Amino acid sequence: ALTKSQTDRLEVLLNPKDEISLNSGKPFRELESELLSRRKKDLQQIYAEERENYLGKLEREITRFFVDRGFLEIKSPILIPLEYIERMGIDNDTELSKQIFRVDKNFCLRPMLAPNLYNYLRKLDRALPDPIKIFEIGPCYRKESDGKEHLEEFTMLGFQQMGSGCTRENLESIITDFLNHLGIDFKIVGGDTLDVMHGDLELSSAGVGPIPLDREWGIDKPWIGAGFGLERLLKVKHDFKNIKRAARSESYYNGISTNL
Amino acid sequence: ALTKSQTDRLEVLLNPKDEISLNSGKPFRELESELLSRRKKDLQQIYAEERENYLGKLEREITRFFVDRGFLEIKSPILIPLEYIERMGIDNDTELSKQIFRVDKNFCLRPMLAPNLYNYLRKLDRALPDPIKIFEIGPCYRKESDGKEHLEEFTMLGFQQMGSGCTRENLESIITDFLNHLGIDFKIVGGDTLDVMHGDLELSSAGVGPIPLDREWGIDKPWIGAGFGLERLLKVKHDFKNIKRAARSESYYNGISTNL
Ligand SMILES: Nc1ncnc2c1ncn2[C@@H]1O[C@H](COP(=O)(O)OP(=O)(O)NP(=O)(O)O)[C@@H](O)[C@H]1O
Ligand SMILES: Nc1ncnc2c1ncn2[C@@H]1O[C@H](COP(=O)(O)OP(=O)(O)NP(=O)(O)O)[C@@H](O)[C@H]1O
Ligand SMILES: N[C@H](Cc1csc2ccccc12)C(=O)O
Ligand SMILES: N[C@H](Cc1csc2ccccc12)C(=O)O
Ligand SMILES: [Mg+2]
Ligand SMILES: [Mg+2]
Ligand SMILES: [Mg+2]
Ligand SMILES: [Mg+2]
Repeated sequence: ALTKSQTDRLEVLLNPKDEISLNSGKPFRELESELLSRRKKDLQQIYAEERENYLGKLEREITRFFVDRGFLEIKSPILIPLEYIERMGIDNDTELSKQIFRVDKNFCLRPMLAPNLYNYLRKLDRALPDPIKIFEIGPCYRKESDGKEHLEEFTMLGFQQMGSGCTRENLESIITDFLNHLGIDFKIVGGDTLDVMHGDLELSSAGVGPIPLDREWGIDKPWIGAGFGLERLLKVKHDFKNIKRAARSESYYNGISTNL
Repeated sequence: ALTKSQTDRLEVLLNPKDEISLNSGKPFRELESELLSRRKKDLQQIYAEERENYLGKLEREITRFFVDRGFLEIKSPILIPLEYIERMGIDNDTELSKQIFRVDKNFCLRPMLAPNLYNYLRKLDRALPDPIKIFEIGPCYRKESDGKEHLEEFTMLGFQQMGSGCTRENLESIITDFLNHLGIDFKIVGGDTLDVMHGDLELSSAGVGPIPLDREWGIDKPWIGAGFGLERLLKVKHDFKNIKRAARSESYYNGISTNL
């Protein structure tokens, strides 16, 4: 009989592709030594042969996809004015107001990319030809209850197109090409809203404008856009049972435990 | 006579390669219209032809340099335990303690990469062959007085090697190959410390261990490493007069004003 604590320890060391039954007769000590050897070899193979981090590599692959498709790569501030949250319509009744990491008196860690993308669309509308296509990838922050699908520090991809061609059909085509390119199974389920699901897991929320909120941001053109969590994409792709395996972490490297 | 406010406005629109004398007889209104046209064309050319952000592209170029050189790419948390700052020896007498962005009661936005790199070196020492070579690129945060060389939100490259080959000569060779690869002029000036200078601007501080601090982090092997600011590298490379031109920003895109 393995104790529940010895099983938690072995499950840290287990990778989805492992073919080992934790319930078989071998003693903890031996099963731990086997898995430690495997995970050490896994890290050695990464270090010898490719050396790229899953989250960095995914960001670079997504970047090439969107640049190639005519979207401008944005890198905007992560620490943003608290006033942006209110101007997004996030009042006390909405659940997100309680999820904000505040910094100082007038700043917060951004929980979303939409504010900065709105500001860029408005400013670039002055210099760039129709349609304006932009995207950003980077850290976002939300206070969350413990969950196998939520991190407090995560990474989001946001893209938005404004002007002509901003139809639901074009939006679904971008999403569909994107996820088939990455090899991620999905279903699209549906101010017009749209969620991109993998089973019960939300990969993305997507939107079609105009919506009344646009006016506060100086936007008055149709638009389409979506936001995706990179760690959720990694979790699906690598079949991780807990999203912590995909996070920025000192505890996991490319889903391999670092506590060996 | 241009007013000092009209000159500030024109200097936002001026790019280093511009050949225009702000002091010549043409009226503000005309000089503004010329520069607006130029900056709009500049943005249009980026959008038509490459579409990559300076900071993202630099991060990807640095990543390839270090991966190719045998360094493992790390992506570790940006929001870190406040206890890491104290354990770095950052007490009240040191100036950095006053520079920390605190979050909640027990967390902060990291002002440096050294804590997470120490933790990774210690853990990986258990699985990887000697020498252990790692690097990370990502956001760091410090409270700063207004300066043409300091941002409160910046991006740092940190690399560290532990075990054999950890000589000052090897460290200077990495730095030298790196900056000659990027095309950035520098001088190295020098527990052994080393600063990499561009004129009066510090591009990097570098170090050779062991040092007594290592013991608190579970490290007991020689090491070499360095930290570089990406926005400072961009500032030098593109001859920006103020580092805000290179930052994560809503006010500049690849050093071009977005307020057109
Ligand atoms: N805490 C989180 N951890 C990881 N990914 C997240 C988190 N919050 C949001 N995301 C991702 O970001 C995308 C866009 O954000 P958003 O639509 O606001 O999320 P959401 O509606 O709060 N999803 P959920 O909390 O799972 O019901 C989501 O579809 C996820 O893929
Ligand atoms: N506020 C900042 N804005 C931009 N880059 C920075 C900032 N602080 C540090 N860096 C960069 O990060 C590198 C390593 O950090 P560190 O050696 O701690 O900086 P530092 O000693 O405080 N430099 P300085 O404040 O200019 O005297 C520096 O050499 C810079 O290239
Ligand atoms: N639910 C949204 C996801 C998103 C990011 S950019 C963007 C542009 C259009 C639609 C959605 C988004 C959010 O919370 O940001
Ligand atoms: N002054 C240092 C720069 C740095 C980052 S990683 C690293 C590893 C070795 C030496 C320096 C560094 C700091 O403040 O972090
Ligand atoms: Mg949520
Ligand atoms: Mg949603
Ligand atoms: Mg300083
Ligand atoms: Mg220094």
